[PDB]
Amino acid sequence: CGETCLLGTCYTTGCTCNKYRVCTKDGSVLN
Repeated sequence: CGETCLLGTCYTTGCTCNKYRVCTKDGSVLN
């Protein structure tokens, strides 16, 4: 879930915003 929280937060479910302002589901960017 290598999406970015450009809007502020991930719109994808289960994806969290990591310090790099990037969504992480499990921890892998390739998700």
